[PDB]
Amino acid sequence: MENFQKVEKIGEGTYGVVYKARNKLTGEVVALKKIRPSTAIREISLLKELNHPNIVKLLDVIHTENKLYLVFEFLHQDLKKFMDASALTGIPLPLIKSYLFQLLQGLAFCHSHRVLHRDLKPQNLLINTEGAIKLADFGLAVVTLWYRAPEILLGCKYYSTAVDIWSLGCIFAEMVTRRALFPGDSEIDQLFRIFRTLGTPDEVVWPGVTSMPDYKPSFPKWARQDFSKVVPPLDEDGRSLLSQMLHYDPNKRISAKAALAHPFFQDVTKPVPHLRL
Ligand SMILES: COc1ccc(C(=O)c2sc(Nc3ccc(S(N)(=O)=O)cc3)nc2N)cc1
Repeated sequence: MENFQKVEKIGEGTYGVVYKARNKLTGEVVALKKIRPSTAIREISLLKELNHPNIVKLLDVIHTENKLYLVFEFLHQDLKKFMDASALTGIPLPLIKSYLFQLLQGLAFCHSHRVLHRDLKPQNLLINTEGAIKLADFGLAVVTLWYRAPEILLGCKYYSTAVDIWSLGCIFAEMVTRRALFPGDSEIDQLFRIFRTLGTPDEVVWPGVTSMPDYKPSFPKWARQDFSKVVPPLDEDGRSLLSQMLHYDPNKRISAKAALAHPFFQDVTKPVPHLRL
């Protein structure tokens, strides 16, 4: 826009490009998403009133010249970069726990307001120097499939808040192990990597699963792998919480509110991360 001076391109989505920009008038530094539907913009305009310390603030929405611009408060680094920067040593557990706890608070908040994110991934989890982490780039009603809930992969038409809990569980596992939990390269490979680790779901653990749009009786039948092998460095409270975030049945999957009460968070604190900007 004319009112903004692009500083640098900082990312892209399957619908828009995000720039670090400076308000030529106020000088405020922001994240500006450019997108090339009044019902959607109404859904967007609503996100503006979503104020929570763990949700990136949407400052303005401008529809002009066949372009939709979303102006957000700017954070200095995303979790993917932080994880890559911390790959040799690993993010300390207290910080992992703090981040998970904060993201659950953000989700408990949007979910109580009937807002789903739908596409959580390290690249849209933003951190600052003060130890906070916030949910960014909410999704509206080469793409990464690594954090996709099984019900989405199986063709469910209606998503529930449980899809965000699944994504956050995959991210939690990744911070702990320093390796993506389910790194699929195709929808079926994604689905099958999930099955190989958690076991091929059936009617016992997931009532209705065999009646899902994309379920095939011909899916291979893999046995559930021992959880202690999945995220070895994680203590039992962490593994217990993770298993509840990764339940196959959306209705059995733990809620963000309930997860916040899990014993894993008994000793949660808010450490300062070492950020190289
Ligand atoms: C995938 O699509 C997205 C669309 C929009 C947003 C968004 O709201 C952002 S991105 C941002 N700053 C930032 C992001 C990454 C880095 S990095 N890579 O660590 O050097 C540094 C700064 N601040 C806000 N508020 C995030 C993702």
